[PDB]
Amino acid sequence: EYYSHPRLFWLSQTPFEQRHIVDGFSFELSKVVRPYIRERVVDQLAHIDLTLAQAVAKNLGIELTDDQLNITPPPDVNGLKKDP
Amino acid sequence: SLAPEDGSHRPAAEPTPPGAQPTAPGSLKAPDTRNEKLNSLEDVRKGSENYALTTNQGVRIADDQNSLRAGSRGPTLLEDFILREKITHFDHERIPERIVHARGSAAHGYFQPYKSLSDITKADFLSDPNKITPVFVRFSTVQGGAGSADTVRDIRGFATKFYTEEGIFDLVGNNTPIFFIQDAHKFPDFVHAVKPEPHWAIPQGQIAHDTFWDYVSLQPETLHNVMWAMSDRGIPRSYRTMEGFGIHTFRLINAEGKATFVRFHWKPLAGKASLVWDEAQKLTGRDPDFHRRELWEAIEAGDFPEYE
Amino acid sequence: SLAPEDGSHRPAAEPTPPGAQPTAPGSLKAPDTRNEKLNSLEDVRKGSENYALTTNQGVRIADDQNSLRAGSRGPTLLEDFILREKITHFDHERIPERIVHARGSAAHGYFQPYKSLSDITKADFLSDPNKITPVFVRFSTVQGGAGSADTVRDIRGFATKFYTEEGIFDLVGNNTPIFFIQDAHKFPDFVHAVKPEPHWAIPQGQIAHDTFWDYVSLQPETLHNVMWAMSDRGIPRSYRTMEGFGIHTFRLINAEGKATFVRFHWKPLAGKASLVWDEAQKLTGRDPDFHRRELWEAIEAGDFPEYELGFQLIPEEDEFKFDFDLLDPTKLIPEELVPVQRVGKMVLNRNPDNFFAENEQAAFHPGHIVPGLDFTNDPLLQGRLFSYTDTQISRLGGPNFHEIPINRPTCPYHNFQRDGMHRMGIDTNPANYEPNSINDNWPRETPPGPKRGGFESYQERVEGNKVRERSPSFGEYYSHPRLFWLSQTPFEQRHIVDGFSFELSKVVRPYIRERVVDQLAHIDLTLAQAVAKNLGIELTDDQLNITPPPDVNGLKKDPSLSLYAIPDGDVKGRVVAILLNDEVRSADLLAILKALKAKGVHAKLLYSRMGEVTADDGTVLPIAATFAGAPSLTVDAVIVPCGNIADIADNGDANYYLMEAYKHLKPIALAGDARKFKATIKIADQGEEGIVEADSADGSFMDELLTLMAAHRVWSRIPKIDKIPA
Amino acid sequence: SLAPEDGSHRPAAEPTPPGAQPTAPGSLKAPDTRNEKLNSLEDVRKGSENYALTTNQGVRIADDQNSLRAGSRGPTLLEDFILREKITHFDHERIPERIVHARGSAAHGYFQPYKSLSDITKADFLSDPNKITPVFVRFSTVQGGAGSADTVRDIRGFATKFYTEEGIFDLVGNNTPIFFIQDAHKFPDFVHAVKPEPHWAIPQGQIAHDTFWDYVSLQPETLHNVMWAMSDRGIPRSYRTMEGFGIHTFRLINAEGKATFVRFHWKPLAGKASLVWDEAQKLTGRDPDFHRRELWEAIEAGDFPEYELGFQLIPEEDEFKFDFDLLDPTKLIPEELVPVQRVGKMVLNRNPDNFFAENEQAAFHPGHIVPGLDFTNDPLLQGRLFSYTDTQISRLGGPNFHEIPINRPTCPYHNFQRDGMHRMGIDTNPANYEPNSINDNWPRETPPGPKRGGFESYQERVEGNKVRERSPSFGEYYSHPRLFWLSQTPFEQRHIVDGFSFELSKVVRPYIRERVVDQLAHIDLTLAQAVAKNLGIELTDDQLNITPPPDVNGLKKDPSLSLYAIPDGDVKGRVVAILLNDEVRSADLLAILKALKAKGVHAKLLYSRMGEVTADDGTVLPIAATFAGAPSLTVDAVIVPCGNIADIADNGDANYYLMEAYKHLKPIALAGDARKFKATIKIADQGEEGIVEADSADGSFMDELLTLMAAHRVWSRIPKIDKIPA
Amino acid sequence: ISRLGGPNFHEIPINRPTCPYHNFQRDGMHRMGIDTNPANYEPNSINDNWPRETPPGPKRGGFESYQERVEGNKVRERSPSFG
Ligand code: HDD
Ligand code: HDD
Repeated sequence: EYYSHPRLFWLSQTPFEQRHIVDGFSFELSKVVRPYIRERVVDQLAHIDLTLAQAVAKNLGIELTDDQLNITPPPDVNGLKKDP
Repeated sequence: SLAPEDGSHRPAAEPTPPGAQPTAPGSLKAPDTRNEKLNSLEDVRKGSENYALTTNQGVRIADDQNSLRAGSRGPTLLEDFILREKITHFDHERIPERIVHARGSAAHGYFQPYKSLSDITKADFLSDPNKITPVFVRFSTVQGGAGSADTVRDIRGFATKFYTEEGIFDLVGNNTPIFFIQDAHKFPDFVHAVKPEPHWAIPQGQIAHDTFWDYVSLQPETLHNVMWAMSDRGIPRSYRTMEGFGIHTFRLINAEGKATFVRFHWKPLAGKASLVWDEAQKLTGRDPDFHRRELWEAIEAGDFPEYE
Repeated sequence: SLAPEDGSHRPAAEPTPPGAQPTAPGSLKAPDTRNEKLNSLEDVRKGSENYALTTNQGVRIADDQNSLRAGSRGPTLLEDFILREKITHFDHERIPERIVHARGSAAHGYFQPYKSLSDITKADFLSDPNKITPVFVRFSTVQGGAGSADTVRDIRGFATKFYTEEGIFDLVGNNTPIFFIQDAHKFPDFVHAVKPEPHWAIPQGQIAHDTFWDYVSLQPETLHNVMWAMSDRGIPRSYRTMEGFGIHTFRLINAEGKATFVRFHWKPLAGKASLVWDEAQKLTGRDPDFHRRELWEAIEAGDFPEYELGFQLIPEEDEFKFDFDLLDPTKLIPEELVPVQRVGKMVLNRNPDNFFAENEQAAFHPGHIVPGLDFTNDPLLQGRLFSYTDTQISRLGGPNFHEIPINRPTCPYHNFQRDGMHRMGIDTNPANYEPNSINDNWPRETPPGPKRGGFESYQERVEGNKVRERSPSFGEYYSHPRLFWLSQTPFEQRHIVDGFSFELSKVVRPYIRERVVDQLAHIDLTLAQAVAKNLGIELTDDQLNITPPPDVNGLKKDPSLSLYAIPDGDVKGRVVAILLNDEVRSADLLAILKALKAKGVHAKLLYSRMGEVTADDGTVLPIAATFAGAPSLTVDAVIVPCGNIADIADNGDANYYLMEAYKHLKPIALAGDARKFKATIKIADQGEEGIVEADSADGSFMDELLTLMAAHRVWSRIPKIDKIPA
Repeated sequence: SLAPEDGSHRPAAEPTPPGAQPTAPGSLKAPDTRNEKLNSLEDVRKGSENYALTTNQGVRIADDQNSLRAGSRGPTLLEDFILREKITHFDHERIPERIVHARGSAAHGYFQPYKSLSDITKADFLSDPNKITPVFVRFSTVQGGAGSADTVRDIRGFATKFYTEEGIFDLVGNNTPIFFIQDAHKFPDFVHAVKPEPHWAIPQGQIAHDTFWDYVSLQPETLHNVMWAMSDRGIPRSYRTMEGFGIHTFRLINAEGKATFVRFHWKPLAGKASLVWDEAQKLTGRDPDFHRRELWEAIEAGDFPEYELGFQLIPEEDEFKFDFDLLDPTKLIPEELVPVQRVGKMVLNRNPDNFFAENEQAAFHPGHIVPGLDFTNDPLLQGRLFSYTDTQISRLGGPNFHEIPINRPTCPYHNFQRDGMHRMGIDTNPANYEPNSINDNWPRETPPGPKRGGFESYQERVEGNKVRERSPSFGEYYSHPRLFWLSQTPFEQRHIVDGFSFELSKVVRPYIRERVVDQLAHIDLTLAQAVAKNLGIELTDDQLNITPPPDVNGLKKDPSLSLYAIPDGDVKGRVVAILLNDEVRSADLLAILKALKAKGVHAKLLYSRMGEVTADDGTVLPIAATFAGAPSLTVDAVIVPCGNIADIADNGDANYYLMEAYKHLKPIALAGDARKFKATIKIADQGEEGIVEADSADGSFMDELLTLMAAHRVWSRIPKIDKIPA
Repeated sequence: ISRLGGPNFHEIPINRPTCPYHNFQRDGMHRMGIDTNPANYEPNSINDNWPRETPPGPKRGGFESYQERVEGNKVRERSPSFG
């Protein structure tokens, strides 16, 4: 199981810490020369959190599919939806 | 005599703020800072003042400015053993750097418990709050070589050697609470993916390249630590202002033989703090030794790194 | 299958401009490029497509995702040999880096002489203009580790391995014509002084620290190379745009036995070009791999690094004809006194396949000479000859380092030497000694002769006592630093002042700064006061009155010492940033690129995000990088076409892009409404030299921009840069 | 300084008997003997004839007799790079020797199975009777260094590297079917006890010392292999005339996934034969290289060493059916309980070219298995799997030891491992990790299956707690030593008694000797008494009442444990001394040599000086060695033809030659007047079994001698040798 | 350098001098001595140039080679006097 901890981490960050995460992914993936790799990473982010995946995608000039827009979020961690 | 008359070549042996004095070897800066491990190193410390310059065999050198030659414009002679020993030693100075965490900065210190933990572990170093355990701690990045920059976006290592009365315990942690991968058999694959790519050995100290993201995209188990590295966690302000973690579940074992599962943490008493990306990247150019410098200088100033 | 269906994971096996494809191992990028050395490496090259994954023993691996454990949540078992072999190899990947020049970037190529040099040397590789000699070349910095940054202020190394028919010749040089010290015995002292200081191992890739300047202040022989290092020579734009020198006087030996003194040169056919300090320092942060990248990408693009080998030749009878000693490696031979004679051309046209195996493991050593060359008594060269064989015993694991594929001669090699760690060759000779009868004394000694002869040293007369003494002829320290200084343009002089000033500010112990200022007062008073002033130091009356050193054999200057005095610019292979907006005027872009293409200048199309933008006429424009992602530091010029300028006009990054580029003296070109960006760099309404501007990008907008690029940087802009917060 | 005009410096490239020609590198001696591994080494074999002597960089050397000096009586100059390369290489020739089995002798050869074993194993190398697998085999002692003697009392190693189509398999065995200890954790304790003692590094090549016997007395698990070591198995006649054993139980895995337990055996087709102790000990002085020499010469002669591979196979369901644990390496599986099934033949038919390159640098490791084989939990094997990969990192200088030519697979190998010291392979794969998309994931994992599949471990059930505990089933130490004892012939028993008595007499601390005799009293009271008597020890009543251990699964003996109880004589490749006189009766020599040649038995012609003697008919006889120069220790039998016996009759060395041969139980044949020598060895006129005599050396005379040689030694003479002063 | 694993073989106990030894040499495999000198080069001012060179003299002086006269050409040649 690969997405619920990334998600718990994401949701525990402040809104500026989330912006910096989006920025880090966007900058990083801009430096990836093979565009399919950037897309496959965006696919992964859509399994973690749609808002994150969309904000990174916008910066890369990628458009989420319907499918990607419909991936169910992973479950909470033992009933936690954040830990400060 | 080459030193300045006024003695301004020598830093004072008292705590001083960053930039107030030239930095110095620790036993010269802080000679009365002691612990059992620093004292035990006294057998191998070598001084220099007032001693004659010698070969490694103890022979006093008269002229350390010239090779032996036939005529003062002549060829160098094979019998110049002084030159060949000095150049042999130089020629062999380097040893292989660490495979990972080759870039790192280290200091001596001590650990003391807040109370006896004997109800949950028989580890002698945790048995009594009056038990003082010398430590040596090395903080590090992961990917770059030993000559790489400090303020990269990367995971940091946080390794502590506890010189206990019942053996060395090394607690070899990082600054995030998980790792990228599940099973050791994949570590050379992950590490090769993050390291400089094999055709042209670029990039140094950077995860921003195709092979890293190729591996991530194919191995979703990475995504959790990749989140941490993409956050400002990946660019600490200082080794003094980041957390540490053992990452693995280990066991404590008490005198009864009862096992408790444990995960280890270090909590920075200076608080948590990170750079922003533009500042960190630019800082690898303006001062690639920023973290190493600031650790050394905090200690010199008496801003001792403290962790719980 | 993990590769995408459209094959976009695989770079095109053909010349492509930087950024156009991912980079690749050289035998995959350019399979059709060949030479004798590359062909002889074929027996060790290993592929991968269509092969099973195995152990190193050749056993196929079924599951390379997991360790062997007792239960799927159980302990790992010691019998897991596949895990332990893979982790063992990983655990022992590293070898010691080079003691000095640990940071370097290398390519394959070839060399050819323009004509036979048999009247002056019997060296076979110089005997026939049709004889092509493969080479392997490694360029390097000196101080930093293998993982240090490229665009530091430092000396550069320029080392060439010539795989000749009569042996390996290694020409192991630097990019300045002298070195810092006179006698090898002082190398560990000098190198420890420049290296990170021993208590805390700071600073990396930097000469701006106390112990370096302490050494220099106490050892004035150093000042000549220090002048070079403080000039913009210390910060080359590219390995392709710097000079190379052997530094030492060597000898050529012809078939008659006549010795001619020689110093070796490489002339960059792409010309001489350096960064400016702020640019270079910031670039170590934005792309610490910039030179390695630039070299690899030029080769992938077909912008092959080219250099002309040249010789300064002095007859034996002229040994004493100069004001300096020819054996003193802190002295240069001015080209005005002994011209460089052109010898041949070297072209670097293939990257390695594996950086570790070919680059990291290459071993160059100036004692690797061939019949037709010989040494002199230069006492720095003399000690080098010991070091380079010695250091290889630990760095490369033992005495068989010449069996590592990259180091192997392509010519025959046979002898009575045996064993040693990781011995490859399996000798069948019944004998391992000579003289022997049991193999009829083979392999046999070979007398010297005009071609294909044994090596014999030139029988130079030696006379004197066994002494540790410096020649008194070497004890002059200031006249060559003076000639260098006076040979520099006023802007190059300003950059020298600024180099010493910035470096000495980083020296914590003020007396060291004062002592270096006093040394500078012995070289040139103007230089010395301008540095003093920047340091808040006032020269004494005594310092004010030091007589300057004498000129060198009547020379008041030599313009061959300047990077820029005599223009020799070449735009081929340089790169332009093109700042896009959301509706670019397509006729601007078409004209820009057509003109860039005709001169072999590259482009990168930058915007505020990745993806694409669409032009006024509907053309889709692919974006290479963001403004922040590919900074102006990495390009030679910036061009901004018209269109929807309002899109980017209050973009902080796009504005800062033009400011950084302006500060660093780069040509900037602005078309139509992009002219609005004049306000950000404070250009007057009527403009200024070095900013190209027009209603559109013609004919003649691009000729003016390309003319600025041929001149590299806009030196006349310098007094204007202090105004701008960038 | 050259070869004799006659060509007599060069061995004929034809099979020749020992001594007929100087020995030579295998590729020169037998150039038409080939196999896939020998051929694959051609990229690294280096010739010599007609080539110029060079530096390692390929520069021709003119004068290899002198250093470069300032005047011909002057100091050596540092610029002499030829001297320093040659001396640097020499200075770094040595590598660390193997921790154990440092002394060893190796050859190339081939293996093939008699029939497909696909019903019991999917290992490719056992799948087809006409698919030949190259091998390299190294035989060795255990304790002594690489320059110790061959014919010591010790265990021998028998390691075979099989270069299969599906990977290297190394069967790393010894010449006895058990080892001294149970768990790998004790290997350093045991090895340190057997090796030279740490204060003074004595004794070399010998277990006859206090620390060894201290360990043995305190660890009765050792007694079994100690019994084999004290028997004449400890002193083989040749590596050709000993058994090999893998020792551990391993697994065979077939295509259906069925596991059969298996113990590996090698059967010597030349038969089992050992020295006697006095002979073995004196031979370590007379020729410390006797086994290395005899192997090399047998291969040069065409007497190729042949061994039959055999398996003991035990179904999984029968794991617990014996009275010993199958996973206990101190226990053997008697052949009376589990027969050896014949599997295939290995022939060694070519010597190496260079001992260091091919023998010293070979790396064998029992974890190098292939699909169709697997491990068991034998706790000695389990720790071996860690040790052999680990030790090679220092011994061979790093993790690229499989690229050293002798160690290379001849099948494909490809993976993502990179770098390491002296890396030869240049990988072109864009990817150095998997999973990867950039190279479409090549090289790829391969599912397990019937042939050509990936390796998957047999899914053995593991159930237990993490413990450092010896299995209680391993805690029995006497019953196998006893089975071994009772299975020896009376003379083999005497020689065991003599081996213990001699050994313990060298233990300085008498209590250790006492404690060892107490152990023996738990094995067999007759053994213990016979050893005690030689030590002047008297067994207590309690010792006299120790109950003998149980029979092994009802066995009171197993004759397959004795070297000699069942005749398996083979005289081909054995060697006879022929003692010449100055007027040999040529008719005798003719008949001797004809009959020896018919059975492939070699001869050495011996005299009181070197050169030639001339026989009665004019035949010029060249002399191979003097009586003293090639002692009776080095031959299997002695023949003295008639002639001028007066010439040698009172020669001390000729007489002593027969005394030493007689003492060591070798057959002796005396023709004509040679019968006068019967007096030196006290033989009655009626003659004695073991002494062949007649008026001339005819058909019948040689048949009798040949029959005696087929029985190896004359055991019946033992009572008669205590008399003679030799 | 290979036999004993690097340039610090003088630090293996049996090989150690019993008199003082100080210099500017540093690092190498298996390095035992922990130098506290601020300087690892000479000439230095930062440690007042210690440890210092020592002129030759009658006792406790620096090593200086005897100034033998050398005269000849650079040759790889055996002296006829050895023949
Ligand atoms: C006595 C010691 C010594 C001295 C006086 C010098 N060097 Fe050096 N240099 C070395 C000892 C050394 C070395 C230790 O042997 C290196 C490091 C590792 C190696 O293989 O060679 C080396 C590396 C090295 C390299 C990198 C070779 C490569 O790419 O692997 C270059 C270009 C030079 N040197 C050039 C010079 C020049 C042009 C000098 C002065 C004219 C000079 N060095 C003085
Ligand atoms: C864990 C320690 C350990 C243990 C318990 C053993 N060995 Fe071993 N053996 C080694 C550790 C080792 C080694 C240290 O790894 C050697 C020496 C250098 C090398 O390459 O391997 C070695 C060498 C070695 C050689 C020489 C191969 C050659 O010629 O290079 C043979 C034949 C054996 N062993 C056989 C055995 C047998 C039949 C054992 C038990 C039944 C055994 N060893 C137990």
